[PDB]
Amino acid sequence: LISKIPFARLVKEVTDEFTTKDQDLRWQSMAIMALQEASEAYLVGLLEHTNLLALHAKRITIMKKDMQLARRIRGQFLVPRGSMERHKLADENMRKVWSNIISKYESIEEQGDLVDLKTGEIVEDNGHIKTLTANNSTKDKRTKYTSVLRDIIDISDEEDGDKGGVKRISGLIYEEVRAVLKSFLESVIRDSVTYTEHAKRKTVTSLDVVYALKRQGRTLYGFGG
Repeated sequence: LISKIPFARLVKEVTDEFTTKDQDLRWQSMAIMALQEASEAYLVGLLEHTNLLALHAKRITIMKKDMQLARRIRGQFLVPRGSMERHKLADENMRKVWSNIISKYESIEEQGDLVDLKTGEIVEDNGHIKTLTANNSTKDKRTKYTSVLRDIIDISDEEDGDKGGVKRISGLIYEEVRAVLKSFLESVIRDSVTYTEHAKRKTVTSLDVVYALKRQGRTLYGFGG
């Protein structure tokens, strides 16, 4: 209403798809930073492989080099199945990476709207039923098309570049990327309503993003030390 912002909508809207009570709740940019957390990690990974060369690849004959490198990574469209737990680590490092920056912002000073985030004395909601919706963010399909729209154009990623003729080159990696975004939110939000509620708060506590990501990486590490 105040201003357009597809990004915030991705997290805000998806989170709003849950309990109707959040039909008009504008939490602090903390939840927004969470969105960027998922993007920040993927951005580095994507940038690490794509490289400015992939962007201007067409212009640069290098269209066949760092490009094939990006193809040798995540090029395989396989779903988690314990194929290599030792490797799932590196992927977890990326998730933890975004968890670190969130640890720093974990002290954000509500510079915008004000809801029961940490103070627990403000509520910007219409009202509904008090329960753990946990509608699973995997339901993120309302307006997620905006994510790919700006996610790619922003990086102008050419990907494998030398498609060779596949064409279907694109859509595979971006699809899996969205997959992790769903599970990321799913675990985070479900934990948000659970932990945020136990915190006599019905909003988005940075503790959820930090604590949620913490337990996720812990289980993935296959340890509990």
